[PDB]
Amino acid sequence: DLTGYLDRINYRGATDPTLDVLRDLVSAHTGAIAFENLDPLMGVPVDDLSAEALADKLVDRRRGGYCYEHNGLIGYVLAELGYRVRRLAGRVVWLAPPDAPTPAQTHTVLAVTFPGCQGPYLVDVGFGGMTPTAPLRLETGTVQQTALEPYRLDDRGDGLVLQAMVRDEWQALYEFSTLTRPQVDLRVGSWFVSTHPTSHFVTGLMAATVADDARWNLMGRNLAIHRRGGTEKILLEDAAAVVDTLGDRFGINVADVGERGRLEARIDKVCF
Repeated sequence: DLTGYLDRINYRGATDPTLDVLRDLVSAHTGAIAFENLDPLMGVPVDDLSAEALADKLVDRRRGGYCYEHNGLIGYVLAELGYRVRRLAGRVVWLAPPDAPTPAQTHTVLAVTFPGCQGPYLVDVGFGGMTPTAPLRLETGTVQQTALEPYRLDDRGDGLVLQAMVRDEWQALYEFSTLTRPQVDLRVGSWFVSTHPTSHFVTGLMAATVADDARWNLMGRNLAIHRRGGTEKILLEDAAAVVDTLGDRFGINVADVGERGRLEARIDKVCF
């Protein structure tokens, strides 16, 4: 399904398994396919992580997705290109203090290698609003400036913790083990996050995309545009404007979700 995907992320673009191509794929992907949880919000589970089902939705149907869908899809792409891809699981610690309760293992990221690589790279195009938009060296200590925030991995345990400087503060994003996880364990986690009544992807709306050189982040009716020298915040007026924004700014094929009236009613109930 490769050409369809390359067209959808508008990549144009050498295709060898190199570090340059990996950077360009990650920028293109993050620039093109939104993060969104319209499926779980509308009571539709994310239960099929195969290459076909994720391409059908994120490519053919011009929908976005969440972590399992994003890193699912890009993982299959990269493998097809001649990268070696290992799927990893993580726990989200965003904004949480050190004494927070242990979060579920609800995130998935990739450890990626390729011919002539200098060591493994972390690829994560699925952590919505703060997803790194470059592959990162899978090494600790190093401060890694991207097109947006700088990132840094730290040894914690047992595993690693990804941090970024968000506005003016170093923020831990998620902790993860470098142990490969079976596809079945990912499906268990995706089931949880897409169906559990306490899941943040069940109880509210979340969408995120990147431009030059801005993060566009949506939380319910709260739209934030995070640029280099400032953040613009917009309170969307009504469920109708939220859906327009999902289609227009986030590039999501909202018609796929069903009748516009039902999406709106759902967003109004949530959200509103």
